[PDB]
Amino acid sequence: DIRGCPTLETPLKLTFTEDIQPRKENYFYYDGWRGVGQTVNPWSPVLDNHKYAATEHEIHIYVEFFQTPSNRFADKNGAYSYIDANGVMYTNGEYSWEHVPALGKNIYKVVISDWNKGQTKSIYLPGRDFKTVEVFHFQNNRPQWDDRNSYENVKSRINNNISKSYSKAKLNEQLSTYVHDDGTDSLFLYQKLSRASLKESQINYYQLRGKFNGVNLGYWAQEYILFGGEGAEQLKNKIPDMSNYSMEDNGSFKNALKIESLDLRLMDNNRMAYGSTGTYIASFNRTDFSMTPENLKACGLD
Amino acid sequence: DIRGCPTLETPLKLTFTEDIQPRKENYFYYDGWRGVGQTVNPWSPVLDNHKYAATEHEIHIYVEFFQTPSNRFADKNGAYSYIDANGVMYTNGEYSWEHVPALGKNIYKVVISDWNKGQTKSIYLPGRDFKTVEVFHFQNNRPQWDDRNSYENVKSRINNNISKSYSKAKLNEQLSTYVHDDGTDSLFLYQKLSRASLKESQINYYQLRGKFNGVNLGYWAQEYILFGGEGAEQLKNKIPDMSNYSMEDNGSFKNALKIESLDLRLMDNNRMAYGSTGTYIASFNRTDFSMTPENLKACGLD
Repeated sequence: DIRGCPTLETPLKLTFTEDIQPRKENYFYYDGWRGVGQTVNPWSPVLDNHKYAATEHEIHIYVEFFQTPSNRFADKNGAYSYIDANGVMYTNGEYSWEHVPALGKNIYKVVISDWNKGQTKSIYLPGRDFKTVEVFHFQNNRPQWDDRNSYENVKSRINNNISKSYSKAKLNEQLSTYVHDDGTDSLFLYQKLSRASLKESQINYYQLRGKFNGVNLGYWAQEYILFGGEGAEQLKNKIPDMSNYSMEDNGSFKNALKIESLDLRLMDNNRMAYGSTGTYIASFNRTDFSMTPENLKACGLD
Repeated sequence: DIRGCPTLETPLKLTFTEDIQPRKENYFYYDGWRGVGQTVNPWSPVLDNHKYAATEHEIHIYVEFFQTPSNRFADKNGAYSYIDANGVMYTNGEYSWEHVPALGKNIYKVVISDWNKGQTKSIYLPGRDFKTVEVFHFQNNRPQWDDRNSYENVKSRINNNISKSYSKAKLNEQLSTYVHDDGTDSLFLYQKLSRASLKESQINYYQLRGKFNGVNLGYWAQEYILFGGEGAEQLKNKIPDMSNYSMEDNGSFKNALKIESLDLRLMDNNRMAYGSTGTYIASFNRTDFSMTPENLKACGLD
């Protein structure tokens, strides 16, 4: 018996942070979140920006457990939840979970909305002993937006339609002004956390990065989320020159009990193709509980 | 093995809330926290108020454990703490604990300051398995204020000097204007939580209520914290007519694991002695985690 270690009962947080600083090009400022603007402080959009740019962003989280969620009590602000006899989940504070039995037994859904400039969105998972967590990141003013609640249609686009890779030749193309739409999905990011087993000591993650709303000024600005995953923030103000750019991230967090939170940060990066194509980073990192070497060792987390 | 119940590892919160609404008397408004004012919205003090009234309030908490605090990790915002080899406690966020070995082994101190109108102060205890928690509530512009860090002198006043009871005849006395000071202590409230045993399932509490700064306008307004303890809020706008008024509160919270937070609220009550003496309530209540009857029973907390 060793007391005081983090356990599967200890809550795990998910954070989502908007951190896109607008990029000057000569002239106007590009910003994947709100389009293109003529001035920066304060923000002032180009003439026809409203036709193209997003004004709303949403995070939909689907959690699947191996069994009924095990926690037996709820707190004031939502760090702890429980389910009743019928499988309805009770959570207090800003967020509540919808039981979605149609998708499967032990699956729950939350929608975080009003995600604006500079904001960090935070939510506790109703259990650390999950099987799967899927996150959909949706942006406004795109044709799939009205249909964002269809889990199946979104998954279909993820599996069958969204590019897993972009060539350098593609990133260097100029879409002609005369094309009216650029084809970018409302879905701009998909995250999947998975654990192979109930008492499993690691968390696997996957991401499928997409694009932010394109804006057609007198040409076409297209906005690719070109890099992501752990430590991707260290690549800010760098675009390595290679022939293909992967839109997928893959990795594993060992010693997951040591993790306080899994953090997504969306940030700006250099522009390519003379300002015609923007690049962005979707970094996904862990912040750990602070622990001494001797407590790490004692809790088997070194 | 039953999973999902609240344990001694689950953090326990302490809350402190200022909720004194000023009372009109004909005319000016009395407010135990900031004195006497000529107008209310916004606040505007009487001529000589600064001579008498508090402008600062502080909460000093001393926690004693049965053994070294058992938690082995620290989080971002301070819900969890740990100690190192030398007994220094590590906590992140707004508050940190000072190790005070001079007072005893396993004793820690925190000072919460800047406690202003309407504010709730919240802090997690570094352990639920404590032996003792003592709270000192200090107010400004009183002669014991400079000495508020002397644990021993404060305890001496608590044991030897602060009245445990006030008579009705006393509450109905008018101190003459010609007396310059009313004698009220900087210490206006003392709380003691105690547990008789490491794995003990209840929390005992005690309070010694005092007075808020008196103000001498053309007479003497004196400010007694006349009621307190659990459910004392239900006595708002009531002063029961009896011959003595106890300044002590005593009670017990059974099933302490069910408690999310122990809540102190300071509130105004009717004035006595034709407005010369104010009364206030220091209610001390539990807010529980929400739990179904069937989870209460399963966790042995019904």
